[PDB]
Amino acid sequence: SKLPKPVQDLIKMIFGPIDVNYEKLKTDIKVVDRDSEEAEIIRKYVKNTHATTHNAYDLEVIDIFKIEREGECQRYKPFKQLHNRRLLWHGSRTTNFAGILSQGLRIAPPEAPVTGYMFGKGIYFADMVSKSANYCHTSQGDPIGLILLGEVALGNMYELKHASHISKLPKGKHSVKGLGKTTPDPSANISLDGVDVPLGTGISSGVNDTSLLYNEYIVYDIAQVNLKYLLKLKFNFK
Ligand SMILES: NC(=O)c1cccc([C@@H]2O[C@H](COP(=O)(O)OP(=O)(O)OC[C@H]3O[C@@H](n4cnc5c(N)ncnc54)[C@H](O)[C@@H]3O)[C@@H](O)[C@H]2O)c1
Ligand SMILES: Nc1ncnc2c1ncn2[C@@H]1O[C@H](COP(=O)(O)OP(=O)(O)OC[C@H]2O[C@@H](O)[C@H](O)[C@@H]2O)[C@@H](O)[C@H]1O
Repeated sequence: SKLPKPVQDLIKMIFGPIDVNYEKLKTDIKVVDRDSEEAEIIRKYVKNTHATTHNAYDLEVIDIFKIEREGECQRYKPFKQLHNRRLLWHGSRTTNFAGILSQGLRIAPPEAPVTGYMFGKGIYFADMVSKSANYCHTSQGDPIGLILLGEVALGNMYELKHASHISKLPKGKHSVKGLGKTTPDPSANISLDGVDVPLGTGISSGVNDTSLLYNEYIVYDIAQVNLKYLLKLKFNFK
């Protein structure tokens, strides 16, 4: 394999031939350097947004991966122009990343239960690492988890305080944002490339009348997601 050792781990991690399996992902997986601009931001994002609720463990960033799904740059071209784009977390089970890298992040299928969603069927993201990380489903005897950072064309956010069984958006709206109580400090954000990164520490949002602890982000068109990084986390339980 003409690949770094960290990558080959990632290959075996998902599946279960290496280079045959790498093509099946249809994704260019480069390892980001630990002493770089990206890494110093990405690992700071993970440090700051580790929330007070989710103290059952502390995180440790093992390997970062710059990812580039095939054809995803061209599919995202319309939404590239749209304003308000954030780099947001999306945790998932390690089993699923085979399908995700190959087919992208997709909407939950027509059959799946519609009762068990906050803001209808869409694609969920968080500005807190600890909220998304929960959906890696790492256990004591399986404490290594994969988490996505994605460029998400939010656009005009329909900012709600309480779950709503949405189908169609208001006109002009492109995303839905669930307003949470505790938020990454807005005035401590930075811009990596043409993207907002909400890497502030957790503070009160000033939003009184909402049920959500943390913010969440939903998009209903699968072309509004551009995957950027695919971290490898270590859950250090207490
Ligand atoms: N999971 C999060 O990062 C997350 C972020 C913020 C907030 C939340 C909160 O969790 C609630 C549930 O969200 P859940 O992640 O289960 O998403 P849901 O829509 O129910 O389930 C679909 C799953 O299918 C995965 N997938 C997508 N494409 C593919 C593919 N090609 N191959 C294989 N798997 C694929 C996708 O990643 C997700 O795990 C939600 O209501 C919300 O309150 C989660
Ligand atoms: N009225 C609601 N309808 C549907 N889903 C809801 C509702 N209120 C909350 N949820 C969902 O429950 C979760 C709560 O979101 P946050 O307030 O940000 O809290 P979270 O970070 O997810 O941690 C609390 C979560 O873990 C457990 O304690 C508990 O099961 C709870 O869902 C999210 O998945 C959110 O979409």
